[PDB]
Amino acid sequence: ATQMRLTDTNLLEVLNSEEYSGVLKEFREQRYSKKAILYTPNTERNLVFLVKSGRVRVYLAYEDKEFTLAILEAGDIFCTHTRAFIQAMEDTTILYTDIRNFQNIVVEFPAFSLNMVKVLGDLLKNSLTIINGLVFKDARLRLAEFLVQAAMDTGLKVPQGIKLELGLNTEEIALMLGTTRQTVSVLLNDFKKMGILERVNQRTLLLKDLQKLKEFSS
Amino acid sequence: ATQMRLTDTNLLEVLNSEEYSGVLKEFREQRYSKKAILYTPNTERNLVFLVKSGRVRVYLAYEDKEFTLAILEAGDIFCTHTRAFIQAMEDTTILYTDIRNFQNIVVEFPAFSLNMVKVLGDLLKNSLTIINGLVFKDARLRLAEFLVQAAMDTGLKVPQGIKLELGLNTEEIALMLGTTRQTVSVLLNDFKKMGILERVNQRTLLLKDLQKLKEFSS
Ligand code: HEM
Ligand code: HEM
Repeated sequence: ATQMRLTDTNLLEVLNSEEYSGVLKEFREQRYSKKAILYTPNTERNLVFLVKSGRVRVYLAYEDKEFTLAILEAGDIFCTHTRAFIQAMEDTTILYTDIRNFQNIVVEFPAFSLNMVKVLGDLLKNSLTIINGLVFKDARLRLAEFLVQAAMDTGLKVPQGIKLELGLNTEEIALMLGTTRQTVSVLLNDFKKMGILERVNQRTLLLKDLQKLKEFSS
Repeated sequence: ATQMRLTDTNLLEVLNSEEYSGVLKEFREQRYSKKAILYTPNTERNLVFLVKSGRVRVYLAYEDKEFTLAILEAGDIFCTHTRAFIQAMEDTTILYTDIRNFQNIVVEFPAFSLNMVKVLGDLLKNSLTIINGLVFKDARLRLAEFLVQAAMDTGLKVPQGIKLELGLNTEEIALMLGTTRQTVSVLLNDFKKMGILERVNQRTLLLKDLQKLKEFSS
């Protein structure tokens, strides 16, 4: 149950119905091994593709860092006409078609725009997090370090993850880290939206993805 | 006008058609005065709305500055469950419904998701430009001031713009501005994406919006 979805049925199931038979015809199949770069930004051949199996990372690449924009799973649509790089996170099979062909089927077969909405919403979600993370780069680093440090020092193992009884509210965390209550508030909300953590009570957080948070502390 | 569109017809027009009977009455109307804040990030009520008339700015707000993500115009869909502020740029009338009602609408009436794709694409395009702008803040400013100077020195008026001769290729410009070749190209392509210019080759640019470019030199 990927949270950006507007429908409960996977697009691959829909495409393999007989009401959608003939749309499949216009797609070709390509395989990619783990870590293979599928596409560099704005490729010469404008393609719309569908992930058939595996996981694909859509990302902005710079010299010293990369920002993940989205992770495409089975049934997710994307294209080659963005400023993003596209990499296979695991052994991957895609189905692809020329853009001129997809123009027709997106207006005719409703299930496609529904998935695009889900994928573009996810990309925008991660983009806003990235922008917040750049505006508050230093505060974010300090907060993530504070939390990972607390997790290792006093974190408690629970079935959902690591419970952090910080004994500090957001105001007090901001004081500890030399930022504002408002900034820590934005950043914690962002960590929640990333599925990194949940709020247990005023002074307690549940760290559900420590390993991921360890990437923001570097 | 936006090139993100997958249709030529306005959602407000489609909402008047027979096939869409009953949909309109699922929305209520609210008027907003010029400069009024419609919604703060993630308001108590989770709503989907359509701009009936006026123009609405979607933006990120920090204590120092704001980043505009999109201008929504008549016929555009947005929601109240994002981390952005939403402000009326002029006297505005919106049509709003609870998200739980919109769930049924978006699945059965295809025009809504097509408009969402256009809107989300425009927000994402603006978002990626913002990200690049933050990562390369210094280099961006120095490039903009170079291009404004080059316009003053070499600029020849042509229909729809100003032809610039830089006298330098991308590597040489990079050396001059104390940056990498890769950063110059990325920022030049972003200026293209913003409608500021076209790249004829490494040495020649067509400037379509000098005024907007002077905003990056400030
Ligand atoms: C019907 C087929 C499609 C058409 C005709 C189309 C057309 C376009 C056009 C003309 C642009 C540039 C608009 C501008 O100048 O602002 C664009 C950008 C973009 N499109 Fe598509 N597109 C299609 C399918 C898709 C799909 C399947 C996706 C992925 C879900 C997608 C995602 C994007 C994104 C993220 C951008 C902005 C890229 C950037 O700023 O680097 N599009 N599209
Ligand atoms: C019935 C229709 C809708 C449903 C079921 C829905 C559902 C959701 C859910 C569950 C999330 C949070 C995803 C997560 O947990 O990561 C979300 C986020 C988001 N949605 Fe929607 N939504 C709908 C309509 C819309 C509309 C109309 C728009 C605007 C065109 C939109 C744009 C966004 C954006 C930009 C986010 C990310 C917000 C942020 O990160 O600040 N959604 N949606």
